[PDB]
Amino acid sequence: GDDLTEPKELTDLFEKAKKAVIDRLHEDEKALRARPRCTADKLIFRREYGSLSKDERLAYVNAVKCLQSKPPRTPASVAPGARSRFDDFVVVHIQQTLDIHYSGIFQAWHRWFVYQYEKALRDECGYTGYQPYWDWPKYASAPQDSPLFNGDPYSLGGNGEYVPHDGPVIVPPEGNISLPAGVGGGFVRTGPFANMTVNLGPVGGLADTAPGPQGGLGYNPRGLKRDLGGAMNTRYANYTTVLRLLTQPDVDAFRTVSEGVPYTVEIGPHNGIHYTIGGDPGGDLFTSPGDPAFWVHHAQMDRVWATWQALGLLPPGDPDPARRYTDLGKGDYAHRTWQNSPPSPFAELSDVIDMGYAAPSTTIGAVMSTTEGELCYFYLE
Ligand SMILES: *[C@@H]1O[C@H](CO)[C@@H](O[C@@H]2O[C@H](CO)[C@@H](O)[C@H](O)[C@H]2NC(C)=O)[C@H](O)[C@H]1NC(C)=O
Ligand SMILES: *[C@@H]1O[C@H](CO)[C@@H](O)[C@H](O)[C@H]1NC(C)=O
Ligand SMILES: *[C@@H]1O[C@H](CO)[C@@H](O)[C@H](O)[C@H]1NC(C)=O
Ligand SMILES: [Cu+2]
Ligand SMILES: [Cu+2]
Repeated sequence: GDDLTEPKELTDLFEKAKKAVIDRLHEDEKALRARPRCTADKLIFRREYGSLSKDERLAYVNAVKCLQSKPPRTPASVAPGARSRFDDFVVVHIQQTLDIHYSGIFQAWHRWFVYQYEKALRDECGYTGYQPYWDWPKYASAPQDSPLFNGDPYSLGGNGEYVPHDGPVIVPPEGNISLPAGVGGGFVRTGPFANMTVNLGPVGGLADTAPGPQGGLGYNPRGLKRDLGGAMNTRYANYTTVLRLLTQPDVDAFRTVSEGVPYTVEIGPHNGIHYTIGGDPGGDLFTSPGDPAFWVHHAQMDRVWATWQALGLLPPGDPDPARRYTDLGKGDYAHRTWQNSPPSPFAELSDVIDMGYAAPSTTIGAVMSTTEGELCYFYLE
């Protein structure tokens, strides 16, 4: 209804944000030349998956397949199940999952993760485009019918086949929250990732999968499963969710909407979309990058963060327009530990983003702006 229709208020926020980025890049380029790594000349825009041509979609799909057929950098002793460069990215996410969620590094870490995946597609696999994004609210009633997941030759593969199952149950550790099922739950049998082989994980057990060998870093080849449906997507990632997210006053409020409140009914669009993918390995937070769907999800997470950061450049807008480019927050998610359990120092801009064997490491500070450091991109509506 309301929540499944794109309000003009939201369309305007994306437009104001892109204009702020372009105006600021013009000025910054001139200031630097007067005495430049990113310019409005060099700026690329990541695109909405369904906006790409069939050829552009096919180029993306084939680059991903290429990365799944390139030999790994991860030593066999570190991850016996890593067979490919694609698996190298799964390995580092598995290794660091307990540190890089509900922590100060989460957004910066995942931004650089997506950038390094995109870079490997381009530099190692000859991809000529950029990482597309999953516009969550655009297909919320039926993501399995979208160009991302319709099972056509330009998709990332279809839904898992229907298998009767209950939605996931969140059990608070030392009341229970039952979430709605999608309309899949079995093996993906359509599109380019029909019968895709998943090598690593799961780290957790899933409904139909035992925890994988060597804590999910061993070799466990098995079919891709998904449980796409509108129930989780609609409930947790609609146009009202995105408008609420972009209108938050600071990073701690932003991330409370985005990442939810653990062991409550409000899981946020980040976990909402993870559960929307569901299946195997999407149901396992550790191994979630083992589904190509992960990357269009995290490109959207990055897009909403980068948009929100740019909205800070407007007149009040933040008094210090640099604030959203420097502020890692002061709340429960702003520390070097998951929800600050156990209590740990605040995340700092000087903190290392460790990409393990997958890719070069950097600092949080180096990735706070999509048009600074090595980064020169934004997003197109
Ligand atoms: C769109 O997303 C928002 C969450 O981002 C949903 O909001 C909540 O809905 C229930 C309504 O029954 C309330 O009890 C909660 O207080 C609301 N949560 C928040 C965080 O506002 C909204 O329901 C979603 N729309 C649809 C159609 O599911
Ligand atoms: C919560 O769910 C778990 C497993 O899903 C179950 O074993 C446990 O008993 C449940 N607790 C209650 C009070 O329902
Ligand atoms: C996928 O695997 C099934 C079950 O092994 C097989 O029968 C089917 O032909 C395969 N489909 C594709 C598109 O490869
Ligand atoms: Cu993650
Ligand atoms: Cu994630």
